[PDB]
Amino acid sequence: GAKGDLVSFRIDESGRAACVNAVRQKKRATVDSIKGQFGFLNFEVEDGKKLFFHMSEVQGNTVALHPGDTVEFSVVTNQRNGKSSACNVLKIND
Repeated sequence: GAKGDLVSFRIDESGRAACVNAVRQKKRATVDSIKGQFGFLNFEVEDGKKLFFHMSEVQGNTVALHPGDTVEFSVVTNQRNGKSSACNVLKIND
């Protein structure tokens, strides 16, 4: 079976600037809602555009990230559509 073991060497929540999707633009907010494989954070980018993310950007397991929980993400603006998305979603405790 697959063991989802971790290594105490490199994690994103440690402030990984060396690798990142958005230009040092890791934002932190709370999950507003989650729909199937997609989540939304309480971060309105434009006119009330709720920040969306896919469960693939989620921390490890798709069932490990819950709505109403604090998360860390990276807000990358779609230069094509104008909206943004959360990439590299980490579980945050508060």
